Amino acid sequence: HSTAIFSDRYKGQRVLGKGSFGEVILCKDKITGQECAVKVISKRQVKQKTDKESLLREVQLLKQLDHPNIMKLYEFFEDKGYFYLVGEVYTGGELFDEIISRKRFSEVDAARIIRQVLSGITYMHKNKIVHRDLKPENLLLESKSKDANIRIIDFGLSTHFEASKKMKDKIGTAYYIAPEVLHGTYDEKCDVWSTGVILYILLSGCPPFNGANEYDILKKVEKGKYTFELPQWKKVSESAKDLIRKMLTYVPSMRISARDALDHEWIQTYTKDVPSLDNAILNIRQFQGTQKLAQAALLYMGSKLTSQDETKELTAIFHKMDKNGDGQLDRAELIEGYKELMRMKGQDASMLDASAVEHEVDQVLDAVDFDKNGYIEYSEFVTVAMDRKTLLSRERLERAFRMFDSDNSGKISSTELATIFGVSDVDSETWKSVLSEVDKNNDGEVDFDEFQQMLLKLCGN
Ligand SMILES: CC(C)(O)Cn1nc(-c2ccc3nc(OC4CC4)ccc3c2)c2c(N)ncnc21
Repeated sequence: HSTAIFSDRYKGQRVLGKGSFGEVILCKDKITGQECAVKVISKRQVKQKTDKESLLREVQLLKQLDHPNIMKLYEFFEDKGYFYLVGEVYTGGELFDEIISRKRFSEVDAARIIRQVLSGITYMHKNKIVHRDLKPENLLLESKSKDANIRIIDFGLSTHFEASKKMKDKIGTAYYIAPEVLHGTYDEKCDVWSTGVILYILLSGCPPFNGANEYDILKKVEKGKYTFELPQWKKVSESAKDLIRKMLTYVPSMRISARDALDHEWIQTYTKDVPSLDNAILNIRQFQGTQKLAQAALLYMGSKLTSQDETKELTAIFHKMDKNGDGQLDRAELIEGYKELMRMKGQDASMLDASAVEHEVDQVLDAVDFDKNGYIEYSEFVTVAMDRKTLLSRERLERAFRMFDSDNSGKISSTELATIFGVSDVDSETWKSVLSEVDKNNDGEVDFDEFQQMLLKLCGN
């Protein structure tokens, strides 16, 4: 029997997004039609921490585990360059994106969410699997239904793969990490700490450990001190504060277990009178919008650098291929050159096999406006393959800007820039410098186009 090839069984439909350790692609079984979400981990870009057999055994165990609040794993594939982890697709998106879209949110809603998280974590810990990187974006809703169950993603991965050091991969990690993880000695209790921070945020909309940039946040976490002095804590039950305290207990051996947290009075009472936590929802909407804009700004700048890189690479490849020196290539040649560009850049999970490349080239060749067959001008192909991506990138940045601009003022204040660039970990003096060069009127605010220009100048343009 043959070692099984991922693309012999699955075809890619669309990219779902970048997650921790790699892109996730919506795929479909070629025989049965079953849709699945495939996390593809690039061996070049993600180092392993364990030996192959340690990884294999963990995969085999994960395939046997089943819990309603844990992502289901079906299959695992490995080739020369990649690991392919095939799991169930969930369509309800990230929890915090659902929450900001409601008018009411109470401790009852929070308790129901936390109970699910604790139930998942408890099961995973019984089986000796630790998350380590638990955060709001690892909490997916199963479907778009109002009542939908939460599915936790990424259990087991941090044990086997090294985290990215790149800030586009790191936004938001610092708030949630347990202090003991920072110093190196940690166990499954780190996941209770993370859950405690999530709960604190659900009930007030502010992180318990906060600060102006990543390192400032880590400094607060490492000291471990936090308060309930914010006004919005006055609407909150004492039993919720007690559970939080126990979850954010500094010494792990004295911190409550996941299982014990399920039996806590707060969970028992509030999942079995209650105002809406309106101020919390407001603060969550603002926190989420700020996080998503910082992320969008990082992705935009990274996409601009990737485009400078790939544009020149792709031109050199076609120039080499163009044996007539006449600037003309056929479809097969554009395909082979676009393939060679993948034979190095292992960024594009969605170009999974030759068929997906064929399709993408054809979108551009269709897109070559009007079509002459045989003599494609490769310089114009490069422009449109890359302008497509550039246009897409600009539109994604803009969506995030608009969502952040909740008053529809059209502008972001310099106070708000400071918050965004802090979260993006862009140097204060450096963005102020680029703001001076763009804002020569001391308006102390920027419109979208001005913001986009600042980003271009912060990535060498
Ligand atoms: C935006 C996104 C990156 O969270 C997208 N995303 N990420 C995942 C996701 C997340 C993690 C996944 N982990 C897997 O295996 C690891 C061994 C456990 C396998 C598939 C995984 C998929 C996901 C999903 N399943 N359904 C829907 N959206 C999903």
